[PDB]
Amino acid sequence: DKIRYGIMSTAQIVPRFVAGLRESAQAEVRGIASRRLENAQKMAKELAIPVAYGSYEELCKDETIDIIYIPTYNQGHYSAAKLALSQGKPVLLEKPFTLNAAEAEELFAIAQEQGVFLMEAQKSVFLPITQKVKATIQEGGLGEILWVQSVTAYPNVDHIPWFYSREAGGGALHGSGSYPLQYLQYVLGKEIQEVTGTATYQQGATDSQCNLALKFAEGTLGNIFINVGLKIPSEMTICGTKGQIVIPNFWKTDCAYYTDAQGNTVKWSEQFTSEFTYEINHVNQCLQDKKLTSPVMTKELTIATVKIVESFYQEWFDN
Amino acid sequence: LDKIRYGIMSTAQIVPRFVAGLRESAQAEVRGIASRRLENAQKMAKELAIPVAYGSYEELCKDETIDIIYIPTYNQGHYSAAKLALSQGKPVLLEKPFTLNAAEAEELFAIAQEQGVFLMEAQKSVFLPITQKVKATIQEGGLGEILWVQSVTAYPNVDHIPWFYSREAGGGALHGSGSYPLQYLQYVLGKEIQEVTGTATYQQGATDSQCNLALKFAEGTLGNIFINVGLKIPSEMTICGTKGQIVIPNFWKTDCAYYTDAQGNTVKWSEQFTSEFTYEINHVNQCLQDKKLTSPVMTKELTIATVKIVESFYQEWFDNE
Repeated sequence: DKIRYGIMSTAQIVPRFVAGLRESAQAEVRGIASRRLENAQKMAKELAIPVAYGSYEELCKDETIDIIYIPTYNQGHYSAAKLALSQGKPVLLEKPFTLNAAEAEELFAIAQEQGVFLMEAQKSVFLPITQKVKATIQEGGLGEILWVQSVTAYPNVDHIPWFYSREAGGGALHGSGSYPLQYLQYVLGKEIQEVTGTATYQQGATDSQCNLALKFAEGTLGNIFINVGLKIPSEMTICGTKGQIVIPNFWKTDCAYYTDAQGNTVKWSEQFTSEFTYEINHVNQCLQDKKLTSPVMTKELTIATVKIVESFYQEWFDN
Repeated sequence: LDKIRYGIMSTAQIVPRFVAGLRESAQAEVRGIASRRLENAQKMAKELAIPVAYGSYEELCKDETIDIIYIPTYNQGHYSAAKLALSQGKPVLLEKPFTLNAAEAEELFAIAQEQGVFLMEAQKSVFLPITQKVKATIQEGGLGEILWVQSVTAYPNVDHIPWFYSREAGGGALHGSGSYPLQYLQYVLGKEIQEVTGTATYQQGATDSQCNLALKFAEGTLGNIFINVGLKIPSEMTICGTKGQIVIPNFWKTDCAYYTDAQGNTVKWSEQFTSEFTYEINHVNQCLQDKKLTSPVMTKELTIATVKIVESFYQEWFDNE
């Protein structure tokens, strides 16, 4: 029974997520906070949330809330999430998890000393189609994988008013490098062993695009390409000695294409429920099993990622 | 009426196809081939209607009838073989990998220049008519601003080449086909490569079986090159601009290309040919005729640079002395 969720903001993403909890298995949204109550209420009523707080401290002190979701702006994750973990309540922090590796680890540590769950929020790794790609790769399927690549391109970035600030959000890499690189490690069951790349960026700004070279734990190379400006499709391709899979919009896909060693390519089609519904369920389940961390979106994978992402922006905006 | 008389320094497997294209050109004609053993030369010399046969390379260089020598000898012998002919006062057309050492490639141009002789790396990709269309389309704004280009190349089996895993011999995936995509890509773009990094799959004391390159070009355009063995996927190259793109199948020997314009409709460009060698050859002839020592396309700069780039990777990987 149960599982009431508290929301730490009025982030435009809040509703879709709330819709998600509703489509979820055993979870309901209880409590929503702000710094400005009227702001919270307005959405608290727009949606069907029943409690309200003009402060995050409040949302925390409350006990009618079991776990909190922090979909706030980037440089405020750390403080926001630190105000919960220290206070006892479990956290579902968003991407970027952190814009600083150290900040990332601490977060996990104090979360542990408090014996309270802590996971980064990634819709992709829990989709029904993603689960099958991983299934197939392990069970023979494509022979061994030698190379994987990802292409992500947004036409405009004018709906992200802070796109060109390093300290705030970031660039193409901050924007969407974690998902693809986390995802691959997951479907392959291998850890990123190497990574170096290039990128486009004027000074005192962010990178409009970047192209990452990759190496995995098992003889499989990879390429990640995030871009702004192009109008090409976003698709991931897994290539094995015996097969291939192409995944369109891997973070919200319901379908994928598998090609065999013979020429035959088929379409896998697992249908659109809710896009958020899947990770929420996983999380709920993690909680039932009194677990501090997720076995998929593990601690090391989350830390490891911010580390890489930050060494890159370090590499660029500094020196 | 007169023609440039070509000399072939070896009895390479590629020789017959080269001779096929040579014969298809306007001003070329074959007149000599030489091997380190004589019948090894005459055997091929007789199947191909090639007059003259020499039993050594030295003889081929001494012959006053050969106006130029094509060297398709094994990788380790490019340097020594070219040095021989250029120092002997003959112009050379050398097969790639042009060399396995930057300084060696540099010296080769040093002697050619001191001998006032023509020298170029044999490279068919850059001369195809289809490639020209791509270059022009990009320069006239056909695709807008180029933000990303990529190239994938796969060879199911590499078991028709024994030395493939000898870093000393010919090399790995990057020695085998990395020079074409980087030179092809720089050439179509009008931009120079100014940054490159990558990862590769290799065992110790071995060459790479796979290879993934990340790179940067002047003017804000990024790229990725992927070369490998074992996969069965097609070999494609893609140029992505803000107003459209182009997909090139088997760029090194293709007669077609897939252009997609700003509006959104894609068309198939098409040209036909019997040999990938012809374009490369009569371009070479046109160079000899105009009396030049270097080619404006496959330049000294480009080649030397490409060699530096390829070897730098074998240095990181299988080395670090």
